Amino acid sequence: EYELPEDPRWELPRDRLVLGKPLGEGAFGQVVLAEAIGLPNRVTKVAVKMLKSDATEKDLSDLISEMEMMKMIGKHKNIINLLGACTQDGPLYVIVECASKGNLREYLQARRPPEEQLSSKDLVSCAYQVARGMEYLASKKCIHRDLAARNVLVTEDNVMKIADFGLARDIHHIDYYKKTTNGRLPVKWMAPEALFDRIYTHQSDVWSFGVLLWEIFTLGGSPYPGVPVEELFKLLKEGHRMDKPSNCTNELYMMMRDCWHAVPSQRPTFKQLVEDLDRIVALTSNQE
Ligand SMILES: */C=C\C(=O)Nc1ccccc1Nc1cc(N(CCCN2CCN(C)CC2)C(=O)Nc2c(Cl)c(OC)cc(OC)c2Cl)ncn1
Repeated sequence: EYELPEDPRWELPRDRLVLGKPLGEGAFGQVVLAEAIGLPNRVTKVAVKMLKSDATEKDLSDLISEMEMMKMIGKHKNIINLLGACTQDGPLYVIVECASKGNLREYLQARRPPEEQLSSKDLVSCAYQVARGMEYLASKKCIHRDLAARNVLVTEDNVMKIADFGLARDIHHIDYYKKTTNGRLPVKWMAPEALFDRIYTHQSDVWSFGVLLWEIFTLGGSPYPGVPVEELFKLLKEGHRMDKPSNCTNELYMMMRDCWHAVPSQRPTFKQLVEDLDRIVALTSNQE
């Protein structure tokens, strides 16, 4: 861990990083808030990923892989960008953009009606920005595999930023019954070919994006509440599709249903979703 080669254009001297509050423990790393001086005399709030106290040699390898993948993908306004690393004279820190308004599920839930209310235009605009993020990632051949409002973060200026996109495919033993911190099952966002045949593509991320649209328009609603894994598989095998949320146009509902085509080749692309959402935003009212 203290024997890592430097990548000089990314390297930040450790003493320029003021560590702050821990956000607790992830799968192979952990995240702490911090402030970074420079990136000259200016502080930027950042989030930092580092190793757990009890950390395997594979954890270290995974943390490095995620960093290097972030470098290869490059920057975009609608993703959480790599800003820096500390690789020398101490523990590995991977330093990213900090999004101050939490994840999109929380952002949306906090702005449900009885401060800050979201207009219909604001909701379509979150969708647009996520789609744009995902279009960028798709153009870099990055398949997300867990696209969901939980993995979108919102900046101080209400920008949407896709998170957690730099993970290499797990040599798949994915545990279907594992829940999120908030008690929900990630299997509920997965395309059926992903769930049943373990095939993940841009097309399967477009299915996940449809569930994300439904989350946006339910203001952080929970898909399939109270449905366990076995019953979810049966709903999918039957061709069940979630109901149209209230306060969602027929057009946005058709976009969801199109994202949820049984035939992956027949779903829209993110390129097509970006275009449609661009047109829809312009036509959607900000008056309520
Ligand atoms: C900028 C102000 C601020 O304090 N923001 C803030 C406070 C509290 C909670 C979240 C945030 N915003 C934020 C967080 C992150 N994280 C942490 C997201 C929440 N954790 C998920 C993991 N769980 C184990 C703890 C809770 C984040 O992980 N960022 C992140 C890192 Cl560190 C990363 O390292 C390589 C790679 C990615 O994505 C590729 C991300 Cl998203 N990030 C930004 N703002």
